[PDB]
Amino acid sequence: MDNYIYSIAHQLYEMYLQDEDAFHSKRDYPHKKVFTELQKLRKIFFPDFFMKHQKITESHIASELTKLVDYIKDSVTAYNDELFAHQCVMAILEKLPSIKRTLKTDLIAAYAGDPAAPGLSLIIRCYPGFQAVIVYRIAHVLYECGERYYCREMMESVHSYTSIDIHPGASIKGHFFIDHGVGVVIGETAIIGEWCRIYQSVTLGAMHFQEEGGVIKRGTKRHPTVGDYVTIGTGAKVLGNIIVGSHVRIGANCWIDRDVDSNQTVY
Amino acid sequence: MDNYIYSIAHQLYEMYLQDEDAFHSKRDYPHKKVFTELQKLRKIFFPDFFMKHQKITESHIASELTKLVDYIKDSVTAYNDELFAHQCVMAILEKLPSIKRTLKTDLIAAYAGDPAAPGLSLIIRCYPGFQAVIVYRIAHVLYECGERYYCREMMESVHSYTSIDIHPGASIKGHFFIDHGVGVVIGETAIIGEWCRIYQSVTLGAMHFQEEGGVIKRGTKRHPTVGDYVTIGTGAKVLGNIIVGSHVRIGANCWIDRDVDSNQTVY
Amino acid sequence: MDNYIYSIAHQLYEMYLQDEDAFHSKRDYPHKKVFTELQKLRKIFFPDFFMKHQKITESHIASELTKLVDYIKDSVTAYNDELFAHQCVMAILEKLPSIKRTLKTDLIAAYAGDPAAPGLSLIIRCYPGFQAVIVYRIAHVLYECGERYYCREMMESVHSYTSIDIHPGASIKGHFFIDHGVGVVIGETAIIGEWCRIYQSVTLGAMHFQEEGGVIKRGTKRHPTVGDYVTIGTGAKVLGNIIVGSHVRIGANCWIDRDVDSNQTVY
Repeated sequence: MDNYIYSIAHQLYEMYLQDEDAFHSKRDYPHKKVFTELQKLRKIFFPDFFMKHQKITESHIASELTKLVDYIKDSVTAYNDELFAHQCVMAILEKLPSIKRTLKTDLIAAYAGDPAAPGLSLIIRCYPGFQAVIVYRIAHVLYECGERYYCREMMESVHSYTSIDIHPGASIKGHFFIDHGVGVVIGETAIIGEWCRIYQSVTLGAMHFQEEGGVIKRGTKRHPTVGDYVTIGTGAKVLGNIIVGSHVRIGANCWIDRDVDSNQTVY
Repeated sequence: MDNYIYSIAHQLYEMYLQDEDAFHSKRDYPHKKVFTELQKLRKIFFPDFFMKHQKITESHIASELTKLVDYIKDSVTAYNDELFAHQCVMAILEKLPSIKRTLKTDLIAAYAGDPAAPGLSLIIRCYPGFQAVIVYRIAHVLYECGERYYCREMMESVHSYTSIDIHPGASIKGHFFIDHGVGVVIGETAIIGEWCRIYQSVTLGAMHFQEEGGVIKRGTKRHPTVGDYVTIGTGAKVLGNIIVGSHVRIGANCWIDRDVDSNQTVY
Repeated sequence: MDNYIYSIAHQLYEMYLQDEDAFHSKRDYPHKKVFTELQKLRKIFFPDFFMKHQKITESHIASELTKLVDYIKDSVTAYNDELFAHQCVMAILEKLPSIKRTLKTDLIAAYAGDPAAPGLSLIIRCYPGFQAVIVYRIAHVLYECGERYYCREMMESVHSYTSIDIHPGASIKGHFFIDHGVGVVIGETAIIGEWCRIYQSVTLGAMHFQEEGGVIKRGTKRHPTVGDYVTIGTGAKVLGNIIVGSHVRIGANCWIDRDVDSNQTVY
C-alpha cells in the first residue's frame, strides 16, 4: 500500500503544480483543528490553504496521505475486517485524483453561485457546503466498496460540524454547491446530476409513515433522482423515489411528491 | 452516594449481561471524544461500543458512573447548592436502570423506522437522534427534581453536537426516534407518547408574537401534547398548547395550529 | 495598541461595576472551552459567568482583551496585511463599549421573549442565539472596516457551534433575539431594526436560480430590510431585496417574496 500511496501522492502533487492560480496561495493561513478526515483531506487536496508554504513538497502530501490511509484503514477494519479494509482504502486511493478534479469543479460552482464569495480561497478555508462535499466524495468511495458502517460515521462527523446530512450512498456529480447548508438532507439512494445548487433546509429524501406493523424494508431506491442544472430553494422538501428533470427551478418551502419534468419553475 | 452508585452499577451490569445479542459486540470500535455527559453515558449504557472489551467488568461501569456522578453533582452545585445537587443526582442514579430499558426501545424504534440502518451497532455509535435522546433522558430527571439551569446547559451541548433542540422539561415516552434531526425543536412543556417518529426541521413548540408590552409570562403549558404512534414529517411546525391524537400522520412542511384528532393523515 | 487596550479595558471594567445585579453573579460556573473568539469575548463582556470571582480585576479583563486582540490581529494579517489588521482591530477596540451596551439589550430581549428563561445568567451561559450575537457584533466591525475573509471565518465558527448562519455584513440593531436558532440564515446585505425576534429555520436572505450563463454578480443589496418590533415565525423564508415594515408578525413556514407593510400579521 505504501508504494501505491507514493504514486497517488506524486499524481496529486503534479496536479497541484498545474492548478490555476485561483487554487493557489502564498499566504500562511491561521491553523485550524477539525475532525480527522476533514483535517487530512484539506491538506491533501488544498495544501496552500492548510499548510505553511515552507512545507509543501510531495513528500509532505505523501506523509498526510499515509496518516489518512492508516486512520481510515483502522476504522474500516474495526467495523469490518482487515482484508475488506485494504481493498476499500486501495479504492479510495485509486479515486483521489478524480475526486480532486471534481472538487475543483465544486469550487467553481460555489463561487459562480454565491455573490458573497470574494475568491476560492475563502470557500476552501471555511465554506461548510464545501467541507461537507470534500468528506462526502471520499465516504462515497467506501460506500461503493460495499462498506456500510464507517462511511456513515464519517458523514456523521460532517453532520455535527456543518449540520449538512448527506448519506454516503448518495451519488452526486460535479459542479455541486450547497449554500448555507444547515438542514440539508440527502438520502442513501439520492442521485444528483451536474450543476446542482442547494440551499438551507432542503431535503432530497424520504418519509416513512408508521405501518404498525413494525420493521420497514431495508434499502431499495426510495430517494429522488435529480438531473442537471437544478436549483432547489430554501426549505424545499423533495420526497420519494421520484424524478426531477434537468434545468428545474424549485421555489422556497415547496413540498414535492411527484415527478417534475425538465425545463420548469415550480412554486 | 458511593454505595448507591455501586448498587446501581451492579444492576446496570446485570442488565448488560442479559441484553439480547443485538445490544452486544466483540468489536473494538474507534475511540471518540465527545462532550462529557454523552461520553460517560455512552460507556455506561453501551460499554461494548465505547470501551475495549478487555475492560468491561462492573467495576469499570461503576468507575465511569462515578466520574459522571461527580461531574453532574459539581455542575448542579455551581448553579444551585450542595444539598439540592445531592438529591438530584440520587434521583438520576435511581432512574438509570429504567432509562436503560427505555433507551433499548428507542433503538428498536430507530432500526424499525430507518431503511438505512444496517444494525443497532451503527445507531448506538453515531445516530444523532439517539445521542440526543441518551442525554435528554438524563437531563429530564434533573428537570423533574426542579433543576432549571444545568439541565438546560447539558441539552445545549446536545444542541451544538446534533442541532437537535430538546428542552429538558419535555416529557417523552419510549420507542422514540428522531431521524436526521437537524432543526428539531421540542419545547419545555411538550408531551410525547410512545412510538413517535420525528424528522428533520420539526417543531413541537410555540411562537410568541411581540406584545410590546415587553416581558412574556414565565412557563405554563404552551407546547403540543402528542399521542402514540405519531409520525411528524419533514418541516412540520406544530405550535401551541394543542393536542395531537394517536395514530396521526403529519405531512411535510405542515403548519399545525389546532387540535388534530386520532387516526388521521394531514397534508 | 496596548495603551488603547488598557483604556478600553478600563471603560469596560467600570461598566461592569455599574451593571445592574442581573448582569452579575457570585457563583463560580463550570469551566467550558469553546472556539477562541467566543471564549475570549464571553470573559471580556460577562466575566462573572466565565471567570472565577477571585480573578476579576480590570487587569484580568485587559489580559483577556490582549489575548483576543493578538489573535484577531494575527488572523486578519494572514488574510490581508499588517497595516490593515492594525486599523481593523483598533476599530473593534473602539466599538467594544457600545457593543457591550447593545449586548445587554439583546439579553433583555431574550429574557422578555422566552417563557423558558429563568434569568439572564442562563442566557449568558448557554443560549445559542446569544453566543452567536456576541461574535456577530464583533465580526460586523471587521466587515465595516472593509475586511471580507476572516470576519466570515469567525462567523463560520458560530455557524458550526449553533447552526445559526449570520453573514458578518448583516446590520442588526439592539434588543435582538434568536430563539432556538438552528437553520437561521441572515445574509450579507440584510438590515434588521430594533426588537427583532427570530425563530428556528428563518431565512432573511436570497436565492439564486441558475442563469447558465455561469457567474453571478458580486454583492449589491439583495437581502431583506426589516423594521422594528418584527417577529419572524418558525420556517419563514423572507427572500430578496424587499422591505418588511415595523410591527410586523410573520407566521410559520411563510414564503415572503415582496414588501410587507408596517403593522400587519401575515399567514
